[PDB]
Formats: sequence, structure tokens, C-alpha cells
Amino acid sequence: GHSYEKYNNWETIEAWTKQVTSENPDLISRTAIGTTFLGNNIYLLKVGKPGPNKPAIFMDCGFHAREWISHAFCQWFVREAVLTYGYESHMTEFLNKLDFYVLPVLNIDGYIYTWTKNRMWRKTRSTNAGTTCIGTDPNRNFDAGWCTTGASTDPCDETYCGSAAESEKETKALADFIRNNLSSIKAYLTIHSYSQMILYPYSYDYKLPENNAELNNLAKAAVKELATLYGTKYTYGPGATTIYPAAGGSDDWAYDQGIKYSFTFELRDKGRYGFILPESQIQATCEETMLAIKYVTNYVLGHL
Ligand SMILES: CCCn1cnc(C[C@H](CCCN)C(=O)O)c1
Ligand SMILES: [Zn+2]
Ligand SMILES: [Zn+2]
Repeated sequence: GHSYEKYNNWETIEAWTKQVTSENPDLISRTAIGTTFLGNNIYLLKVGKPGPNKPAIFMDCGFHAREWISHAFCQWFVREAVLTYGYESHMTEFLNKLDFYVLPVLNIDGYIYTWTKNRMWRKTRSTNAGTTCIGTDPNRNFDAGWCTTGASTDPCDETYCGSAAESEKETKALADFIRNNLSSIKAYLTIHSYSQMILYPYSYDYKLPENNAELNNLAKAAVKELATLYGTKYTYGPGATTIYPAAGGSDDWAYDQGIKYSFTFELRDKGRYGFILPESQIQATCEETMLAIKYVTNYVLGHL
């Protein structure tokens, strides 16, 4: 059975994508945007009250298999949408005016692998020529400074960028969906863990986006909002001044497509538990993260 306060295996998440859709037909529709290396359907939930020509926000979770709190967060976001639509002013305004494309688990194959064999798996589960080493880092596989600094050319590395940009079925599917819906997607949010940061572009080169000042003040404000609940401390900034290079990211790629609000969220903790964040922190982590995501959503809605 599914629980929003526990980590759910893929079979349970997949069943939940179907059930949450059938239980909430006037707010949610489900599609499959492609299949993974292992043939699993990559489900996408479109959350919002259907209406003519609505702007959208795209959010994905589970790029990196071991970052289980990310997968939990996408599910919590849907939980919140369903639960509070009609019961709280902001969420119902959000669902009435915007559509949210929520991709709960991008790297399904890796996620399954973290449940069956290796809790610390990160990459996809595709095969690489000339080696028995498996997988490509999906967040080094986008066409954004592809395979430059911070992305490894070695297939045995955790940061391998793949044989080519969009070599992975999962990243090709995501990129295809975004390119096909570029005129409506106004923001791109990608959920990861750990380290408690809100990043924005650029991580493939030492350069700053043209709307750097705007993104910095929004990230700063979202960090402040997140902290109000439990005092959790996040850092933020463009990759260029905040982290070491990490070329081939989807945030940078989405931004270079023209999606001006493109953010990577790295959730709890700061390293005590790292990727193995206890289930007892799911609720609090998701609740505080909701405050930042809603802050960003509200901002986007006011900046259309
Ligand atoms: C200990 C935290 C490590 N961690 C895990 N996941 C991430 C997300 C970044 C995003 C980089 C900007 N595209 C990355 O893919 O490197 C960081
Ligand atoms: Zn990650
Ligand atoms: Zn709540």
C-alpha cells in the first residue's frame, strides 16, 4: 500500500499514479511520455483544473535513483494539490490558473535498482559499449555544455554523460516533452537531494544567466520561506558561484530552451544521513519544501 509518509517502491508509485488520477479526474490526467531503458512507462501527471491555453510549470523528481526524498516530494506535491484544492486560497488559484506537469520518477530503472540491489545507485541502468559498467548520469546527459567539466567520459563513473547528449531514453523523453510544450511551460523545477540548496543556471560553464538578479532574489526568497517552518537552512545561487561544474544538466538545458525560471532543489539533509534520509523526516521535509515550491509557483503566476 501507498503512504505519503513512507518511501514507496516503483510498483506502488506506479499504482498510485493510476489511482490518484482515477480518484481525481477533474484535477489530474496521466500520460506516459516514453519508456525507460528497461521498458517501464515514464508517467507524467498533469495537475490542474483543465482550461483553455493555460501556462504550465514542469516539475520532475527522481533523476538520481538514491535520492529517495525527491521521489517522495513529487508525490507530496500531488497530495497537497488534491487535498487543499478548494480549502486554501493559494493552491486553488494555482490549479485554476496553471497546470503542473509532475513527473514523479524519471529514472525508474535506477530507482527499482535501489530497492532490489543497491541503495546507493545513482545512474540509469542502460548498457555501455566496451565495458560491463552500467548507466549514465541523467543529469549529465542533456545538451547543455554536454560532457564538459563536471561530467565524466568514463562509463564506470557516477557522473558519466553518456555516449551522446540524450542518449538515454529517459532524458530524450523528457527533452522531447519539454520541446513539444515549450510555448506553455514557464518554469522548470527539478528535485534532488542532499545538501539543502536551490540552484539555478549555469553549471556547465562559468557564466551567469541574463536574469541572474531576478533568479537570485527569487531563490533567496524561496529559501527564506522554506526556513519559516522548521528553520531548515538552505543555500542558493547560480551554479557558477555555488557549486563545482556539472555540465549536461536539465536545468541548464531547460533554461537555454527559453524557460526563464529553472531551478534545481536539493533537499534535506546536510550529510548526517545524506541519501538515506529517514522516513521520519519525509513529512517535515516535504512540508517545508512545499512552502518554497509554492513561493516559486506564486511568483511565476505573477510574472506571466
Ligand atoms: C550531495 C548532493 C549531490 N547532488 C545530488 N544531486 C545533485 C543535483 C546536481 C544539480 C547540478 C545542476 N544541474 C547534480 O546533478 O550534480 C547534487
Ligand atoms: Zn541528484
Ligand atoms: Zn501540508
